[PDB]
Amino acid sequence: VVRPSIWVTPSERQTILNKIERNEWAEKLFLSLQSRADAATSLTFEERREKLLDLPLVWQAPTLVTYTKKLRWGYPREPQEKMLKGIQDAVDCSVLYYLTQQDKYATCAADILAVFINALVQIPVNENGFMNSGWMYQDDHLLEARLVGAQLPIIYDFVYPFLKNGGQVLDVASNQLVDFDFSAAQKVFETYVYLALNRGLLESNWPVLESSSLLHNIHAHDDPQKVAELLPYYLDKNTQHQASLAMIAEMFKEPGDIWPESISYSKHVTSLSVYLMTLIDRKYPHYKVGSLYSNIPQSLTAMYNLQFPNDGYPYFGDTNRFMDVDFQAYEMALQLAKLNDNQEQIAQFSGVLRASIQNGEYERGKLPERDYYPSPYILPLTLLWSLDLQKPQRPRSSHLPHAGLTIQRNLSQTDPVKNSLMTWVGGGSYIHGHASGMDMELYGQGYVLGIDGGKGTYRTDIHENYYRLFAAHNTVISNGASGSHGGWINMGINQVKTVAMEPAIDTQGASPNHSFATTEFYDEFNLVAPAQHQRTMALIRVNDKQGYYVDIFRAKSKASEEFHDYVYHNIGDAMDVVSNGRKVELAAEPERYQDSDKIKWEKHKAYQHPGWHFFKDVQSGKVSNQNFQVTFTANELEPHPIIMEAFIPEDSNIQFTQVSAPPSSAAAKPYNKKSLPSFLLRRQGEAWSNPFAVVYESYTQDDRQQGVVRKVERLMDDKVFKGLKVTLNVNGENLHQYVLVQNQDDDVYKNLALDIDFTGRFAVITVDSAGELLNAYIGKGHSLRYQDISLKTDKNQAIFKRF
Ligand SMILES: [Ca+2]
Ligand SMILES: [Ca+2]
Ligand SMILES: [Fe+3]
Ligand SMILES: [Mg+2]
Ligand SMILES: [Mn+2]
Repeated sequence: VVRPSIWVTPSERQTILNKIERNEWAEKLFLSLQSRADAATSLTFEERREKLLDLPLVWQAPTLVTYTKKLRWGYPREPQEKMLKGIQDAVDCSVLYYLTQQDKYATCAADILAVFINALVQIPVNENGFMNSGWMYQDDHLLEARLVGAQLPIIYDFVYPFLKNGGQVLDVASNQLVDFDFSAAQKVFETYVYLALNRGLLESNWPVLESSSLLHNIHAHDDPQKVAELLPYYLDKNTQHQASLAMIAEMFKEPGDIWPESISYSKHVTSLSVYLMTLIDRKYPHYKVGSLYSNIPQSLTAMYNLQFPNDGYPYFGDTNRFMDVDFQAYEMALQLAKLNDNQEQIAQFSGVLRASIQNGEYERGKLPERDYYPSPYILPLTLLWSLDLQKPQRPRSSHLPHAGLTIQRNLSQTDPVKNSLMTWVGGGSYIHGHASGMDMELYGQGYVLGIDGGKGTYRTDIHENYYRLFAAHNTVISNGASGSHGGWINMGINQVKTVAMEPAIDTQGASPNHSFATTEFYDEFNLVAPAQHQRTMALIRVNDKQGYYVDIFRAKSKASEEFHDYVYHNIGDAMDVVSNGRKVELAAEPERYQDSDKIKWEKHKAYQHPGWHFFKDVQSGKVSNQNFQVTFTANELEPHPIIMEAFIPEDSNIQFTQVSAPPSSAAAKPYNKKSLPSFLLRRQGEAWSNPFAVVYESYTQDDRQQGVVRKVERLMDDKVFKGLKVTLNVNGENLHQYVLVQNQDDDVYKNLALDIDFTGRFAVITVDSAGELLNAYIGKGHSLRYQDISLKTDKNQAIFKRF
């Protein structure tokens, strides 16, 4: 084997040198990396030994500190940071040696490597049979593979030319120059390969986390026949303790799929897989894993298309709202796409990179500081690999199957951050998922306002018995008892399924100002009686600055008695409620939700569904057929207050309750530490023929118009709900939108007073104050008649007409 071979080859060196000559960003990375290498080099022979005595030596060669069971990852912080400083110094110097061929760098790097190799071969491998037993980390191979195993073979691959041609290392014990122990290094590389294949979980992200150690140590074997004999155990052969790439790709079956957890956990699997795939296709041009498994790099775009207009992510499960763009993953996915002749990916990835350089989000010449995070050290590849390069729009609807998730977005032409509309609805069974039911979030005014209830500290009472349960989510609880079962630690719920939607995925709508999606969810694991749930949400844009959401939620239990609760949470520090325009009299009801506290919590096993005993400041009205208007006010996000209005129509036959929910981590700072204003609408009996209905609209209190929605009323056909009448006021003028909503694709609606006929599921009619038809939208339907006008639907059962 000619070396280096793993990250780079000798024949690539001038190409890299030329990129530094011709590109400012590359020279700046080179100079920063060189400044780190230089700090580790030594001027004198005594300083050479000093650097090795900085390592966590145990005193013929010394060993290193071993880790069993001021603390980091659960082990003494102090030796680990000495170790990691050493290892990463050595990688940086070994890259500077490749680039400059100055021996001062090779000697620094190989001295450190020699200390690791000579120490490890004296330490017994842990044969207590525990599946995550390691070597230096007697009880954590997973950690060791990320911190140590992946890095030693790289150093070796860069310093090999120096050592094979008579270079020597400083034997720290004797203070003598001595030959590198190549036989001992082979045994280290053999042992980390064995460990990756015979330690760890097989069905998990663990094999991916272990794959840099596996693939690097395979290629540091001195026999090319053995290298090729071992390579299949990354590419496509599994063991009891290791998934191959081919098996990992089964979790990216369809374009648009991602590693099936929450976004924050899912992102790491894409980062690492893209690195490993690029390594393979750089070195072995015939495998073309970037084509065979192009859904893996595609997960970058899949995640991009989930984002809100303010770059935040849907907060489903144990996740975060904001996560830095993974520019290193884009740099390598762009190289992978070039190697594999994938033009759509070339365009997208270079489009994200170019846009982020243009707007100053990505400083391509800035070398990140070492975080000493537990992941393979690949910082130098910024320079060594990234291509000389000489924003993509998100679709109106997106779907993510594993999370049962559907996005509707309607972007403004002007101030998109403030004025765009976006919702997602979802729910399903996956690791780091919640018993969310069929839940949702609502965007407005630069922020996610209708928010998921957040996450707690793992394994705590409030995390398992509130944050992960239904009452923490914008959904319906049925029979006071909606819950979960099986799957991941009894968190399992059924998938949310799409019934209909328009525009369909990755298409343009019939109408630029209208969309809807109807989804359904079986609340099978209810402690009292299963319930069927169905939800219709629509995004109605009135103009480039104003728009609103319609939320219709049906629930029906398989039982002769039932009740249902509709739950909404919204960021704020103030919440006000009126009914028929007047202040509501709410009575304190501190015990309302306390019966679920009688359920016995068994950690990791049984939970106090639905979690609402954790609400505070509980205050309830009477059963009412009056309307309600809730005003949420957030005073601490922007200089002017940000308002969400919720219009609950008359004849909803609900009891209104206001609560303060536990603080939510999905809320923008400083509200992540503040109580979360919330309401519940309780219906006695079924909630299907006359379902929950709410209209949401946001605005910023400097806004000229404030909100355009002024009234919301039910369209009722003999106790059966058929939609809503929304009264708008736009630049002083009154308009009416009739939002027609039926439960069957062939249902026929006749409203004699309005002179309307509609056959279909979802439509929206817009008329002026005199009743003139301005435009009509059929999202899913056959026929519409308003007065003397009649419309028919094209393909897809949708149409839009202006008059
Ligand atoms: Ca493994
Ligand atoms: Ca519905
Ligand atoms: Fe936000
Ligand atoms: Mg009341
Ligand atoms: Mn949640």
